[PDB]
Amino acid sequence: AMGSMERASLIQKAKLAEQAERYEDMAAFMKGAVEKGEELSCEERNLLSVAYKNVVGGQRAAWRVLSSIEQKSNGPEVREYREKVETELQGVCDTVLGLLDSHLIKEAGDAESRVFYLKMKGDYYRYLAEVATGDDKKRIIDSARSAYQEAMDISKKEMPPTNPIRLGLALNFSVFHYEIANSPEEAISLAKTTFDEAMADLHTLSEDSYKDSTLIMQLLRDNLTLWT
Amino acid sequence: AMGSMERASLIQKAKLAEQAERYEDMAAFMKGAVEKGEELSCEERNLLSVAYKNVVGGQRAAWRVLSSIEQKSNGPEVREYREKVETELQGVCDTVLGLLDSHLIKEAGDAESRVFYLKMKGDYYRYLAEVATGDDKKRIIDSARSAYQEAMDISKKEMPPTNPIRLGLALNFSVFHYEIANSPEEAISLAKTTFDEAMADLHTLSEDSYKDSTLIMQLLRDNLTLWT
Ligand SMILES: O=C(COc1ccccc1P(=O)(O)O)Nc1cc(Cl)cc(Cl)c1
Ligand SMILES: O=C(COc1ccccc1P(=O)(O)O)Nc1cc(Cl)cc(Cl)c1
Ligand SMILES: [Cl-]
Ligand SMILES: [Cl-]
Ligand SMILES: [Cl-]
Ligand SMILES: [Cl-]
Ligand SMILES: [Mg+2]
Ligand SMILES: [Mg+2]
Ligand SMILES: [Mg+2]
Ligand SMILES: [Mg+2]
Ligand SMILES: [Mg+2]
Ligand SMILES: [Mg+2]
Repeated sequence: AMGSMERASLIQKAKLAEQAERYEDMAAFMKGAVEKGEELSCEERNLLSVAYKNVVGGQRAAWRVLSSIEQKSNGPEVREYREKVETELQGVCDTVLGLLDSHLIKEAGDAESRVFYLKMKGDYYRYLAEVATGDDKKRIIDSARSAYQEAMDISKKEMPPTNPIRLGLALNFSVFHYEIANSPEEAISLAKTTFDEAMADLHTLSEDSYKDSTLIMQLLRDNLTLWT
Repeated sequence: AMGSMERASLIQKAKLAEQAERYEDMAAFMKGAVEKGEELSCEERNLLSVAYKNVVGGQRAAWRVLSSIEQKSNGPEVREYREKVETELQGVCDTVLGLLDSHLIKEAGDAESRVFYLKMKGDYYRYLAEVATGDDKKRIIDSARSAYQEAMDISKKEMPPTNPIRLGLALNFSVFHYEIANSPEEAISLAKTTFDEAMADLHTLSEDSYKDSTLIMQLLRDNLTLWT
């Protein structure tokens, strides 16, 4: 439905929708921009991520409330409504994963873009995994793992340990290990090594870069405190 | 789309959607319940009002952000997106007004139901008026006025001055006078008389009723403080 709108107008309206807290609109505008076929700049990648993270975050919060009610109840209504919300969440994840596969990742040649999109691929398979059951589930978990792992391998070769995209990727992969893969030791090890290697590289940063990096390091610290 | 779902299942799912903070879903479930054609109980009227007030409240907050940006800017993008949000807001108001006209109000014979629905009719024409311009606008303002006035006339004849529906109606009609009708003296007079008449009737209430009434009286007081 965004085929007739200029790319620049889609980006401008995504920024307006963000100000208005209209995240579903923001995501639809950014989906339209991606579908223009041109690569995304740093700022535009961030708009894409913010939009979908807010949309899926609403769905995940709702699914958790409903799952909790359902588990306490164990008529068909709670299960039906939890399934409705689940299906819509799955649709959003499939949409994002589709944008990454068609064709964001394959055109992304710089480290900052390729790591960003592979992290997103890990995150959206992780959201699918949160609602998945059984073994169908195992392949979903492995897709998240594989994406995160490719992102980590590139990040370690191509970016400094304080790079905020590298830090956010490690943060999220540590959450994947703790919450999805039942590997809390791997989670803690990854968060600790990431934190320590970033701390040792802070001396190289400007005031503003230091602020960006230390913000995510605090998130790593908050998790370590929760987990230990 | 809710034609195939049981009335009771629609009500149950509206309550679930409220817990999950899924207000668009909650409104769609309550629209389905209304369209079953049976009158609504006290609790169900309140579910209907909560659902739509949250949906339209999101739209109004967004429209205000966009209108502000537009007015500061004065390409077509800000105006286009503000119009998109405005049109969707208008659609929600028209939907609620349609449910009231077909056929909630005409079947509502008790004071508590008839006052509730006429207040809602006032509120949704008021939301239309907030975005309306010119004289088309005058007829919208008069529709809000007329609805509120009929509600007030019934409320004064049929309910005690501490009744929370009567209090909320007067609160909202005072806001209509202050913000829409450019009648801040009428707003202040109405809020003051309502507050004073409720205060004099508090002695008749149980602890729980006193709590319900004084909560809305505080809202009247907060407005008087803002306005004087
Ligand atoms: O509360 C959280 C914490 O999740 C973290 C924490 C550190 C890194 C990454 C995440 P995630 O990508 O799971 O949101 N996530 C969350 C956010 C929203 Cl908007 C909804 C829900 Cl249900 C969970
Ligand atoms: O901030 C307010 C205050 O409005 C009042 C105050 C007293 C009585 C009635 C109302 P209203 O029906 O205008 O929301 N309303 C408001 C609520 C949301 Cl969710 C969004 C927006 Cl933009 C305004
Ligand atoms: Cl459902
Ligand atoms: Cl490439
Ligand atoms: Cl638009
Ligand atoms: Cl009647
Ligand atoms: Mg073009
Ligand atoms: Mg399912
Ligand atoms: Mg390229
Ligand atoms: Mg039936
Ligand atoms: Mg218009
Ligand atoms: Mg009747």
